[PDB]
Amino acid sequence: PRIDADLKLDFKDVLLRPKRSSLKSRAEVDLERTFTFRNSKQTYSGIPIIVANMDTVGTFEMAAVMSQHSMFTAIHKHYSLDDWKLFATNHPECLQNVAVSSGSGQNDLEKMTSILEAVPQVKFICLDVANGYSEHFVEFVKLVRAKFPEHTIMAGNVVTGEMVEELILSGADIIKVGVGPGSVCTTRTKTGVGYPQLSAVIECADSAHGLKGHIISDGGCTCPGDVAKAFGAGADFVMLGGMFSGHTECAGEVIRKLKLFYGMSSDTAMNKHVAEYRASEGKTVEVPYKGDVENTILDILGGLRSTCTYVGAAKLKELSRRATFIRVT
Amino acid sequence: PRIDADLKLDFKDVLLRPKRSSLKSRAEVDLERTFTFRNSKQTYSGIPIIVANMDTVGTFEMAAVMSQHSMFTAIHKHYSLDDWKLFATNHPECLQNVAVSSGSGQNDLEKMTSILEAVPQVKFICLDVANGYSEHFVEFVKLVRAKFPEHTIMAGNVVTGEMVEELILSGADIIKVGVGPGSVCTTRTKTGVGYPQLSAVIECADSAHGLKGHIISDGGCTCPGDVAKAFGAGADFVMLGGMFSGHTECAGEVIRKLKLFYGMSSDTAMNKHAEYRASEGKTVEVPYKGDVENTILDILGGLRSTCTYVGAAKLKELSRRATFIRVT
Amino acid sequence: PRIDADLKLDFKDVLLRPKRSSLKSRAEVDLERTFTFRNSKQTYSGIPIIVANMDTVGTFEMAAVMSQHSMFTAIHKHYSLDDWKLFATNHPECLQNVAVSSGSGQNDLEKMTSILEAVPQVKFICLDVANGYSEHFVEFVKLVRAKFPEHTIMAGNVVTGEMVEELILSGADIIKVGVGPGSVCTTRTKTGVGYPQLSAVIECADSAHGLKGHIISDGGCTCPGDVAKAFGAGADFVMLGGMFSGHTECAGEVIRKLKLFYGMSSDTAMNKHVAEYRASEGKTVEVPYKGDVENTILDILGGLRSTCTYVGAAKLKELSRRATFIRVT
Amino acid sequence: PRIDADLKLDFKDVLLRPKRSSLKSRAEVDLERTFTFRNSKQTYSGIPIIVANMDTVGTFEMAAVMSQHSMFTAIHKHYSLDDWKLFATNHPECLQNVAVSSGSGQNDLEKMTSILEAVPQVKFICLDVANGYSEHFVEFVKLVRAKFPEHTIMAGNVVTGEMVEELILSGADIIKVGVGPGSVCTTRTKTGVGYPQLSAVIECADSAHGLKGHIISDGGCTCPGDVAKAFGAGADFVMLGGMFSGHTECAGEVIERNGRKLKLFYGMSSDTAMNKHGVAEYRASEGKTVEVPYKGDVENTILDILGGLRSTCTYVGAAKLKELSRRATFIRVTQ
Ligand SMILES: Nc1nc2c(ncn2[C@@H]2O[C@H](COP(=O)(O)O)[C@@H](O)[C@H]2O)c(=O)[nH]1
Ligand SMILES: Nc1nc2c(ncn2[C@@H]2O[C@H](COP(=O)(O)O)[C@@H](O)[C@H]2O)c(=O)[nH]1
Ligand SMILES: Nc1nc2c(ncn2[C@@H]2O[C@H](COP(=O)(O)O)[C@@H](O)[C@H]2O)c(=O)[nH]1
Ligand SMILES: Nc1nc2c(ncn2[C@@H]2O[C@H](COP(=O)(O)O)[C@@H](O)[C@H]2O)c(=O)[nH]1
Ligand SMILES: [K+]
Ligand SMILES: [K+]
Ligand SMILES: [K+]
Ligand SMILES: [K+]
Repeated sequence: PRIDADLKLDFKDVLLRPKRSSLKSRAEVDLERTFTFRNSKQTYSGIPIIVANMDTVGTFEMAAVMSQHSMFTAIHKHYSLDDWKLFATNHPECLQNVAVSSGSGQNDLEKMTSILEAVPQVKFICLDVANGYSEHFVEFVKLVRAKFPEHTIMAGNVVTGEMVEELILSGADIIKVGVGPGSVCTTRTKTGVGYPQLSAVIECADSAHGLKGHIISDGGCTCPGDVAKAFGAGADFVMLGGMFSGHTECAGEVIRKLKLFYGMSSDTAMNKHVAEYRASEGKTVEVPYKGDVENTILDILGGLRSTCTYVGAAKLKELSRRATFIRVT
Repeated sequence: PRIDADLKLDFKDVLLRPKRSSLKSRAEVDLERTFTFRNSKQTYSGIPIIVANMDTVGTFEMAAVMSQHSMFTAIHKHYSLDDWKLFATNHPECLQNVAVSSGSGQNDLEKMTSILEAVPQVKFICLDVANGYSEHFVEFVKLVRAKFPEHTIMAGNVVTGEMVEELILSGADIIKVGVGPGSVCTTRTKTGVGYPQLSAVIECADSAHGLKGHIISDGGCTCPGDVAKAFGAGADFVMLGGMFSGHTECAGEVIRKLKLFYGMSSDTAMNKHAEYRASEGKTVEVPYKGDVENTILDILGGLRSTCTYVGAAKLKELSRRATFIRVT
Repeated sequence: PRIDADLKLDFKDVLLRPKRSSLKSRAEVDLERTFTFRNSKQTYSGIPIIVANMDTVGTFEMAAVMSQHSMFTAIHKHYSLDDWKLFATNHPECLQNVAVSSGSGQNDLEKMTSILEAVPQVKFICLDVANGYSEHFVEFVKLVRAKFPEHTIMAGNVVTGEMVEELILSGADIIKVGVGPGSVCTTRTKTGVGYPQLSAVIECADSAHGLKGHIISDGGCTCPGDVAKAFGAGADFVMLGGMFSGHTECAGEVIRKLKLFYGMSSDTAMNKHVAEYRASEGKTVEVPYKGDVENTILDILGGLRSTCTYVGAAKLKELSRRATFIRVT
Repeated sequence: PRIDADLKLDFKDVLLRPKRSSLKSRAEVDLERTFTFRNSKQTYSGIPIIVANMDTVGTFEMAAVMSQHSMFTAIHKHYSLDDWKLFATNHPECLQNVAVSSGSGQNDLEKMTSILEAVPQVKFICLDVANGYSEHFVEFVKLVRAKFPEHTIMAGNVVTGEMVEELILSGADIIKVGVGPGSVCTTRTKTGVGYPQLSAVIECADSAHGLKGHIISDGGCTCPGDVAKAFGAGADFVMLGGMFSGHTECAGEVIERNGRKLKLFYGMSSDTAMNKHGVAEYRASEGKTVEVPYKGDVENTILDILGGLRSTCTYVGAAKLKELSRRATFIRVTQ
């Protein structure tokens, strides 16, 4: 029973230091990123901010707006094959900016397979388990890789670099990083297992990039600054659920105006459809109705352009290279 | 007046790191543990989570439910001989999963003696004092050991390894660890004496296991994760009061729906029935949680998940595979 | 502008470790202490817990109860000479357990002088200034010492050992230690000057005892545990205001039932009568009505007996010797 | 992506240690400070506490009070030329105690130029950008210096000493230090960029004084203790917005909700400011809009600030505010 001597930090524990540059204004900043993935060998270009594949936020209506801003949507796994066919028919321009989501079960794999065959324009797969450290997940990734050699594979979640390497070597292109921090995640309270989001991203990013692989910082961001910190720590993408919750484009009706936001393995999800899809049985919360998601997007992108300006990054690419954190109280 | 340079952590200061394993699902995990005790030489098998011997939670009704899940109940010391006789008559299947509780007083010892002679199926004794570091307690343990050489003895409470050794060498099989962190304990506020629960368990577990003895992490767990951290830190058992408070099976009626939960040495206990525990405990109104079944399932479920995530197929393996990280 | 590398702790930051002993029960513990003062050469015996010389708590009615428990009362400086005469007439058994209080003003010195000459049984003087680090205070101590060679002199406040030494060498017997922690003190908010109470007492106690002098831990205790930690850190006496506030014996009527409790240099005290008596213009608070102080005394003494039991101290004298602190979160 | 090993502290993390001295009473302390600026070569005398150039606090009505106490007011940049002319007409005694404010835009520079030409008695300029680390701001400072060689230039905001040096070498006399801590600043939340205010001042004061330059601690003070701490850490001036917010002298009428008197206080680059006025990238973040409790007349707040800083100086042994930093020793605390 060892205690790690190293203190692990989250986003609230740090700030980014401003640095000298020739960038006056935030509009000068290019947030678009180009990635060539390790295993799929595919090339991606866009603003690497991903809507999480949760029931309320990972929707086709959200994708349609996100895609307008060159942003990415991981679509929740509970849409039917027909729903995807309709989306492809009506929103072909978005298909480059979505991922189809699957658990490690036989049925999920079948359903996903059918969607991918029916919609060849979808080139991203998002794989999620309760235990991303399992040998059974490693072998599921190997299988999906072999079944879809040209699809880009997102796989999670982990918080440590050895499992990043193993999953990348096993066929995943992009590793989803985060266990505990998620707004409705409850691992810490229900299992005492987890990891601070910053330190997770810091360590895992190193490990991924040593293999020419990529990571998603998955969860923990409560504001655009955290999104900026995630990127500064080395995250190739940033995945957000809570910050996108509560908008008009979110699934659900308005309930003080509120929208319901619930974990992917929540009791609500369990009743609606998910047992060990995520590491914990997530919370169900009522979030304040934020209105149209446009305005939230603009605030996130704008704040990230400002961060880049202030650290001297003309491109989001350069952020990590120019990110220096200070520890605060 | 020295200050210890080492910072002592509680559960909220740490997390458990996940580790690579071949365990997909939490249902795979075996929470049952088999212990052979050092002094009693008895063997126990069950899920080593214990309901604290407090008035509201350490009840026969609670024990009847706990025993169905192979879990243990330390029965509060205020039940009569007749009440035990009735419980033995009606719930013989439970007797292997309960402990009879006693203070260090002559009257307590006599009453416990009568209960154990009347109910030979009860093979666990729980002893509790205000000052678990006193020589008087050491001698009382020696006496109880001598009086009941084949009963397994739980004795507390302490927070440091030297006293763990002393109590084990004096005849206790299992040492109850924790002074301060208890939900209704008030030692820190009233005496300024105490110890963080994680650091207590870390140090005390080593000390006990060096003698082939055992410990109970007693108090401080506010959620199943803490229960998991306790086990990861080396606790052989984990004892819970606050987390079992507020249920239908708890002593008391419903009072917002609430149940009353009070310290073993509280003013409420003193009026209802002095230095049983290290502090005069709090009396709190806790939210009515409903049936305890659901709570048990949450605790066990979360602990199975923990074990899955660190690669422990059995609860035995937890501490071996527990690596903690310090957090803010 | 240097930052001290050593983190300074308060009471909340530590716990006392229990230790092996032959003490079963708390009733076995003797809280009485016997002190022989350095400069006055007087001897004191009692339970070295002092009611602070504040308007509401440092009263004759309070002293009459405290004396029954062999405890001390520092009487506020706003009682008249006649009030003292009457208290000597009616409560002669208390006079050994009270101190007369004075500021460093000429009028305060005269009034105190008249009280001490009229009541020769009062053998303790309590001196207080806004700036206990002042050469002006050093010289006032010298003067009081010379005027009253056989009276025991409490002087404050400080938080550091070099001033402890200077004040003792100047003729004070007992140094009041604490600047900031007081329940209605506001130095931190109003001046940013202060010192954590535990670290104050640790460093100051050493410094005092090196000269065969004594200290009072003045302020910061919110509960009997803190009182125990004060003593554990080396405090010869412990002085309490907030903990004694709110009782039937306290000056004021009942106002939820409440009693008013206000700083010695508060706006309330300024209007009632102080300017630079204490380091900050103190708060005025409404405290919950606690009832009769007997009960509070019993809780304080009882908890301190328990502490001594748990560390193996049969006498309060032995506490610091047997006090080991652990740092907590 | 490096993490700085050094923990950076804010005001809450420290206390000032009292020290032995001959000063009994706080009235003995002289808070007035004399500065001779590096680039402007001007000499200033006063109590080096500045009202921030925000909409509600940096007013002419506030300046007229502040000046009475030899205190300084940075006037917000949205006053007209005529408004300044009227202020000069009516309050000539204050003009030495105010600064005219400008962003780095062409229109701001021209308006400020007109004000300075019309009011020659105003000898302080306050320059503020979103990114004080920009080469475009360095250049703007060089141009203002050249345009007004005898005016004293305030320029910000930064948090690090290399930018202090650059800005001073480029012609600013006084560097405004602080990014993050401001009451209605939101950089940390919106951008994740920022710096603790104490560590800012410590580092940046050293850097400025090495050049015989000066700094303002801009933002973060929530009480007079913080103000004292700022000065203790090396700040030549201390600039305050939230602490002056909510008074009778402040722009705006009293608000009345739920048995509560309040005044509105908003960021210089807030949505409120954007709607009311050319503030887009004036400051590093789009600032908050808050309702602050009505505090009454500012006189009383001033007296609390000055009184508490006199006390601080007494307790550390500083007979002059000048001596504070020399006699400031901080201790690290927990709460
Ligand atoms: N452990 C756990 N994580 C969840 C659950 N639901 C969503 N999450 C995680 O939290 C991430 C979103 O983080 P957020 O932005 O909500 O803080 C998701 O991408 C997902 O990885 C759940 O029920 N349990
Ligand atoms: N010191 C003290 N501890 C108590 C009292 N009542 C209960 N406890 C402790 O707190 C434990 C339960 O802690 P919890 O599970 O509520 O954190 C009990 O098993 C017991 O050891 C009391 O009155 N005083
Ligand atoms: N600075 C300052 N300290 C006060 C004032 N009133 C009481 N105190 C301090 O607080 C002490 C009592 O602290 P407490 O026990 O309430 O924490 C008093 O003995 C005195 O030293 C005041 O008005 N100003
Ligand atoms: N970054 C940013 N800072 C602001 C804004 N409005 C005011 N400030 C800053 O906050 C300072 C006042 O801080 P305070 O003393 O109120 O904590 C100003 O001098 C200025 O630096 C804003 O909209 N954005
Ligand atoms: K969470
Ligand atoms: K407790
Ligand atoms: K205080
Ligand atoms: K701020």
